[PDB]
Amino acid sequence: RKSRITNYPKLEDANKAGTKEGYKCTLVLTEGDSALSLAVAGLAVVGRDYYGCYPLRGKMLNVREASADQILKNAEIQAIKKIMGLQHRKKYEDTKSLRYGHLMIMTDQDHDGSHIKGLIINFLESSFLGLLDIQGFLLEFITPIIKVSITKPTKNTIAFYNMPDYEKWREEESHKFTWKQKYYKGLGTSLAQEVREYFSNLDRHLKIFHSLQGLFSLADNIRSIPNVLDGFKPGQRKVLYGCFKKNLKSELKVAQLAPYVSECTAYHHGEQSLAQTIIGLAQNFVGSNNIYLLLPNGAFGTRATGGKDAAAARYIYTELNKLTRKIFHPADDPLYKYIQEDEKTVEPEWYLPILPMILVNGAEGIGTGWSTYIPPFNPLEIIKNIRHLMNDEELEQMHPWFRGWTGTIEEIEPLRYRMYGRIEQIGDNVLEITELPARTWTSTIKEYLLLGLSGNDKIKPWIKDMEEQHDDNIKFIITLSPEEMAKTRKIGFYERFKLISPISLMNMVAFDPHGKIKKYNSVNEILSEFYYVRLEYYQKRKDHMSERLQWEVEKYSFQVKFIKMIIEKELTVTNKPRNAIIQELENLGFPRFNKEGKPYYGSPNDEIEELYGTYEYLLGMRIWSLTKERYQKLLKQKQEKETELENLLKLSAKDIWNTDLKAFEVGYQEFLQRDAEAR
Amino acid sequence: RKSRITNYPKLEDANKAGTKEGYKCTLVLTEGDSALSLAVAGLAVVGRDYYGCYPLRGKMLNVREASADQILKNAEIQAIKKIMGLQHRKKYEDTKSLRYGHLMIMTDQDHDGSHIKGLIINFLESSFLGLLDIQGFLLEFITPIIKVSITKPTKNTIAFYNMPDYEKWREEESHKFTWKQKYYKGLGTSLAQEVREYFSNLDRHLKIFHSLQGLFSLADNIRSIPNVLDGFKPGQRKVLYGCFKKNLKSELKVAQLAPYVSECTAYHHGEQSLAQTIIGLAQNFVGSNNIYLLLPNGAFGTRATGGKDAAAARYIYTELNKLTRKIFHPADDPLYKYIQEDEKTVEPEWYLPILPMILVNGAEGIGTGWSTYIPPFNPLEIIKNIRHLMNDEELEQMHPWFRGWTGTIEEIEPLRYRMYGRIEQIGDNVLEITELPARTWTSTIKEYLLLGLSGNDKIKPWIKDMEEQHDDNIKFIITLSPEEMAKTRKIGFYERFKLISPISLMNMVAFDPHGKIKKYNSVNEILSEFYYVRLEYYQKRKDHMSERLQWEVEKYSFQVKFIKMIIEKELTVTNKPRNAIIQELENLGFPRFNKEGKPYYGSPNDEIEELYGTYEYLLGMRIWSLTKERYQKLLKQKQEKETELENLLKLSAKDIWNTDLKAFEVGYQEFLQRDAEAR
Repeated sequence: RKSRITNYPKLEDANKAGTKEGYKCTLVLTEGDSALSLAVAGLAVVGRDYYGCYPLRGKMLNVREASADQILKNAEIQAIKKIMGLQHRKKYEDTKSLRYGHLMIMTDQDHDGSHIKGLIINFLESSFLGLLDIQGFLLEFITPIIKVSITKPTKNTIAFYNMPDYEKWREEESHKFTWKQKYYKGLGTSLAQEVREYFSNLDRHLKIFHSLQGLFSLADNIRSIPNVLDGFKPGQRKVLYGCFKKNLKSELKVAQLAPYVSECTAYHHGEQSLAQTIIGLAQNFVGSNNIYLLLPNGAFGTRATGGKDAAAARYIYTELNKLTRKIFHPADDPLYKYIQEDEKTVEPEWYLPILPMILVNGAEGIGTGWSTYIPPFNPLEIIKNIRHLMNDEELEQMHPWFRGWTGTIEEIEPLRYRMYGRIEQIGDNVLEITELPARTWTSTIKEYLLLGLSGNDKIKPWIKDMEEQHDDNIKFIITLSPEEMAKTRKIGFYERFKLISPISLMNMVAFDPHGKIKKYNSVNEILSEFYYVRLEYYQKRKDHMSERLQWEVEKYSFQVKFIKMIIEKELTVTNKPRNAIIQELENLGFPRFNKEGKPYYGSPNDEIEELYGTYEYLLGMRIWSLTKERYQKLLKQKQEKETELENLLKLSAKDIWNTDLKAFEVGYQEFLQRDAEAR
Repeated sequence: RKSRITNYPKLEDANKAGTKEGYKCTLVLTEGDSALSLAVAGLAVVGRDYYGCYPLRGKMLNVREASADQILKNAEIQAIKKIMGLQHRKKYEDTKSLRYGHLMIMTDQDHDGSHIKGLIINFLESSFLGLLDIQGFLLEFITPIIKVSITKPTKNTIAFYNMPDYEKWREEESHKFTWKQKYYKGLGTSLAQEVREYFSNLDRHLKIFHSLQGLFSLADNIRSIPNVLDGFKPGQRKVLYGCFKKNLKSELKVAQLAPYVSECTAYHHGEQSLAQTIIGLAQNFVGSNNIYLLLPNGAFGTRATGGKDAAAARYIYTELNKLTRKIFHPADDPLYKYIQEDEKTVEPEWYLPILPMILVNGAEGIGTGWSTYIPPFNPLEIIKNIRHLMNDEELEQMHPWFRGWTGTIEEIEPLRYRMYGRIEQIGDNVLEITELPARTWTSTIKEYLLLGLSGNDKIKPWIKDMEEQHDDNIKFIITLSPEEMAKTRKIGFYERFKLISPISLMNMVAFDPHGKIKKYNSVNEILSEFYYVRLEYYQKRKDHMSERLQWEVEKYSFQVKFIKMIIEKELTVTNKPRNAIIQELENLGFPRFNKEGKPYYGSPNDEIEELYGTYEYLLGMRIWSLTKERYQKLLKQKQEKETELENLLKLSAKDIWNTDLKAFEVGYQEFLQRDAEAR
């Protein structure tokens, strides 16, 4: 699929330019005649498959400029655009929609005098500077600072382009070879060799940068609709589970996190997809996550664009939000059903936080046959309500709520709200917009305020002038003609400034506890479903804990019987073989105990492990444990452990749940403080 | 102490140029008028204390050259020499003897067109290119590729000069700040800001590079004369001891090794001094160490110069020579007397290798009142002789010997030899020199062959022509006039080519075993002194080993008594308090045992540790050890350990020594193979 350039006769297009691989192509722009020859020479070495070349010739005499001349510059810019496939990528995106993925400039013969480089960079900077940020989008031919030749271990040469590289090599590798350096300023009038070297080098590098790309009904809906309970979709669950797996207590790049997460969770989608998910989980601008479980340590996206301006995976870092473990309590980990794939086991079918994360953060998604949208709600409300269900009291009603947001929400019909921003009249014909309805991005407004200012076609402009003094808030100051101000009162200030947006609860759908796609009919319907299962699982947690305690109590009990039976001579071990002494133990009823501390009481015959245990807990004890103080202590422990077991059993599932909710409430106060403080 | 420049009117000398700190000064060389103004501007920011400036103006029209003109270049070079203080440092040295420690070039206004840079580098390369290798001796003004501004954590800017630096920062730090980049090509006609930035940056860097400098009778002789026994001087002993301390089984830079060695051995001399010592210990060219204990992994110096051409400490690496531990046997470490300083303990008073290292490698040194020189000898001879002393047979005589060398040695009077290289007449009037007397450096010959070729004053030239085809050997091919060839037969081929050097044993001095400065009167006098002490220490080693075995035998013995006394009911522990049960143990005679395994038999009263021990070896045993199989095993171990002890006691000190010599002989065969193989 070759998009082809027809209007530019002087272009020598790459064979793959404008195709699926166009992003992998470099368009070599040359300045003046000599630059071109050199380009061509470098070109011969690398092939015309991934390299295009277009010349912008000229020069003339002097370095001067006073009488102007831009008919040229304008058109030169046009060429680069058409040729590279610009005006074809949406700002903030990546390189895929372009004819060329790079732009190399060749400036030469005279002083750097790149009337180009300046212009190129300049225009790049005021037109689609988002490109200008991409790794090595912009390239420039430069000659090596030092060349190195190696005689022995093998036979090859190394070209360095700056001291740091040379120096790091000299300190870390030089010693492993016999070599001599060759400071650069040993050339006549032929950069041909050096341009060939540059290209050879560049191609060798890009061949590596670009090698690093890091019926349908069920599959889609699964990956597209969240599971109520934890509010995740498989992709997010894998990240969370992954973070819990390696202990995420200190940051690491999201680009290092993604491969780890994919590895341990056999993710079948782009590593780029995961990194995106990690970023989503960490976003914290007003209108994203009410509680971000992942901490955005870097440019993770900003309110102005809704997070598409997030930086690249290799420059940003995340970590577990300190609060995340107070929501997804570690004590429930052993209760989950970890899905099996090949011979691994991955993330749970679902997690069960102490509060319905699906209502805390909300969710949105479109899959085949099914669609969803649940706005976010105030955690503090969710809790007051979980407590109502707990004390069997009527549930209070919950209305969408956004962290850090300050507009106002109003319910019209149940299941439907209208969300308002804020616009005051600060002076006779000067309006100050101090809030936008949540999820309405700061730019989408500016864009529209700009179209009503410099009224670009469609229909007549209508703003005298607009100013933007955004601090960490939103403050657009609008000034209108006495005639337009009064026209806005007729249509309505909020409606005209697009300061209203609706919130529909008409489509709250998510997989219920047994994989079935359900459409809930109320916040409260969702909260209850969750409450019942969560309550059950708190029982499951209690049981799991009491059982370990039970086994401990059992082990100490038998250690006491044993020592007693020995101390007051009813059991003698002094001599007699192994088998005899272990069988005789089985007969007296003493259980074996494996390494997890699980007791076993049956016949260990046939093929006999860790499946049964041993009497190591008895015979492996020290001689010291037959003495008085030790034995007394042994009894003291048995009793303290029995007491520990009782005490636990005296707590209701709800007692525990609430012990957890409280802990969260504390941490959530801290979380909100820290979150606002950084704003 | 300011050496002052008088003949160069246009020089603006640094206030500290030509002083003790001259090495810390940068002489900014400028090209053309505009370069100078810019230099001056950069100069204003950094001060004239450490920066000098000299202009080489000119330009003219074109880029052409055909009719020549070098009266200029010649003199321009002269200026740089005088000004920098060149012709004043001996090749291979360092920067200390110069007026200026750096040379920065400022090239500007036109195309790089540095008629200078080329010339500068060129002349640097064919005159004292040793300088050209020093870290940042040569500097060049360059403009930043990207500037970065930081708003928040603090407030500062960062200038990057190459992608790698920017990129490493972007990936490792960017995320910790709010910042925006600023691609460079945003300037009018004023590099003034950029030149100020460069200087500011450069000064900031050099202020760090140069901050990193890493009666007398007793002190001197101690640090100057080796101790026979190990053949070291305190400095070398500290390095060896240091290497033994951290386990040197994989390489690390000698610049990382030195600080470690100094730290753990409280070295009171320059870290630069140590690095030198480490290098000396690792050298392996023909004529250095017969056995290098430290492995030279990098340019550690070459035969051609006698090792002064060694690279810098930060680029080379060492490690323990695999054989080193077969010479300095680990089992003797506990027998040494480790000197105490402050509250540490350092290296031994001396080490005691299995063979007199002082004869293997030899030594040389000059201190106050005393002087020394002991050539190297063949390890294989030293051993045959140690064995003679062992079987009480007459010692054979030993003559100096060099590893990898191939000349010939002849004794004239006892205590004096003449060492010959090798020179054959390969054709009628063509001589081929294939060996130089050991310790006669490949360059000192070439230098003298060059003075006899292009007979530079003194007296008439005498070689028709000379060729140098050195592979990993030495091959100077000399061609002489029929008249000169016959004149060389009169003076003697070897004498005329300087192919003879004497080796005097007239001054073999080193500290003897009790610190006294002794002058030995024979190789054999030295070998014997050593033999007697080494033999004693092998006894000491035997004792030390037998004692640990004894204690093991003692411990097992008492464990057996205990279990027996319990199993056949003569001792009961089942109940009774601690104190009672431990005192009753003391009465039965059972010793306590500390953590090193040393038994104690006395009353542990008063202030009672690790000074006495406990009965943990008894009571801490498992209940399992009272059963039959365990007890049987316990007896089996006691017996095997008793047998182990006996067997050891059946070996004479000599038996052990020889078991060690043999191990060495194997490793030394491997060492020689590996050493030649790499040549």
